[PDB]
Formats: sequence, C-alpha cells, structure tokens
Amino acid sequence: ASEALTMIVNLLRSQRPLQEPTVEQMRAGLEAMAQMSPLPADVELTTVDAGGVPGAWVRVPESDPDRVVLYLHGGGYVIGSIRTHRDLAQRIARAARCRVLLIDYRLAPEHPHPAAVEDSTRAYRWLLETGSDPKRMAIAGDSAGGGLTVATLVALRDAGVPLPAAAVCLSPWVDLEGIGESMTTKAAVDPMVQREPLLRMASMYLAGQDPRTPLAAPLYADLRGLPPLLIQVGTAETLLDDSVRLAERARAAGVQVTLEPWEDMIHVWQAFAAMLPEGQQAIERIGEFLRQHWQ
Ligand SMILES: COc1ccc2cc([C@@H](C)C(=O)O)ccc2c1
Repeated sequence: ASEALTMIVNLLRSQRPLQEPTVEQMRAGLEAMAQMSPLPADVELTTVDAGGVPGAWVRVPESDPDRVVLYLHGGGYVIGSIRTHRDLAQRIARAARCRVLLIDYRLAPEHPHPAAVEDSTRAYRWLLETGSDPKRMAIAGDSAGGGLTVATLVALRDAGVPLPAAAVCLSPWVDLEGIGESMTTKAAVDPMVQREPLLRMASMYLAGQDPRTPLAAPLYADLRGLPPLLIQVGTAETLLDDSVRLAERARAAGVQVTLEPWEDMIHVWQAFAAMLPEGQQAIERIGEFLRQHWQ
C-alpha cells in the first residue's frame, strides 16, 4: 500500500469518532474530521426538500443534469450528515459525471429502524415523481449507508417501484451482530471499526428489534432482482466479511455482483482521497462502474 496509508492509520488511531463517550461527541468528532478536507471552489451545493426528507444536490462542472446518484452516508445509523459526506459525494459526482442527491435520513437513537429506510425510499420515490429516470439513476452508500443501499433496493422492489441501473456499497455494514470471522481476525489491523462500538450503534438503531430484521441487516434479506452491485471493501477491515457474505448472498440470488477487495485498505478509505492515492483510485473505479451501467 501507499506510504500515505500510514498517515491515515495514524490519524484514525488518535481520532476515534466511533469510540467517543457520548453520541453528541461521536457526531461532533466526525464533523471535525470532515471539516479538514476543504471543498473545491467548483462544487455547487443546493439544499432541497426531497419529498419530506432534507437533502442537498451536489453538482460539479461535468455533472450530466439527468444522471443522479442517491447517496446514503455512513456513521452506524447514528452519526454522519450532509456536512460529513459532501466531499465524498462531490468526488463521486466528478468521477461518474452526474448529480448526487445527499440525503439527511433520520438517525438513531432518536429515530430507530425503520426510519432510515422510510427516508431513503421516500427520497428515491421523490426523484421518480420529479422526472428522474431509473435507467439514469444509482443508489450508493458507505458502511451503514452501504447496508441502507441494499435495504432501500429490497424495499423499493417489494413496493413494485422501478429499480435503478446500478448500486454501489463502500465497506457495507450488513451484519448487526458482528459475527463475521474478520470481526476477530482483522481486529488488530482495523483502526476505526471494532465489535464493541458496532454493537453500541446496532442497539441504538434496532431499539430491541431482532438483529436479523432483514431491512436492518440485509445479510438476511431476499436480494433476488437487485440491479448490478459494486462492493468495494478493504482487507484491513473487521467489516471485510460483511462484504464477502453480501457478495455470496447477492450472487446466490442471481444479482450481477462485483466484489472488489482492496489489499491493506481501511474502512471507507475513499473518504481520505485528498491524501490517499488508493482513495482517489477507488472513486475513479466507482465512476467507471456507474458510467458503464448508464451506457
Ligand atoms: C476526512 O473526511 C472524512 C469524512 C467522512 C468519514 C466517514 C467515516 C465513517 C465513519 C463512515 O461514515 O463510513 C470515516 C472517516 C471519514 C473521513
């Protein structure tokens, strides 16, 4: 891996937003870290009411105005915001030459499951209502937002809503019990995600519901009929086996899955693309994948 990976690992070993003592401090910690990646001058942000869900349009100069990624931010269903993820959103908008709708879906513990999935499906339905075409759309998300991407597709399919051309999952979180082998075997090399904080956030999202509830933990969902899926994951991740098991389940369901394991990469390494070469390389691959499925 690039020497820059050592700098990102060192940052994460000291700035541990998932290990902050309160939800308020976890939220503020991730906001402080995102504020470091300064936004390019050519990014246009437009706040919008996406059918009752607050959102922001992210546009860059080469955004095709009729192609849209609905972007579902990570943060364990508890943290993250339009602010934390607008840099990753603009990088994807640039690579995929599209507009990104970044939504502020309801967060736990204030709004437990299924609030997040109600909001992601409402935003997608609103895009259709306002004239977006499914063959020029995609849903993408990181970590909890990667799990929410799969759950959103399942819920839309079950409601008879036309599915988009493709979907992208970045280090998705789909096992809310943390029982993947890598949760043990990669614990020593993951500077961000460990079982204790994952179970803390799962508790807030589930509010006593079965941790294998399919739209909360899509490792247990019926995935038949989903569109082509790109799963990017790092091998230095306790969540590696979330991606491996999701790929197995989607392939068994007849889905066109690409599983891309990036050697030595850490959780949502794409968010560090300003400093990490593999982050920008992975975002270029996301853009290639989306443009191929919109052809
Ligand atoms: C430098 O900027 C960032 C921005 C968002 C980030 C999000 C995560 C995790 C919690 C995520 O939402 O998947 C990690 C690092 C991040 C760094």
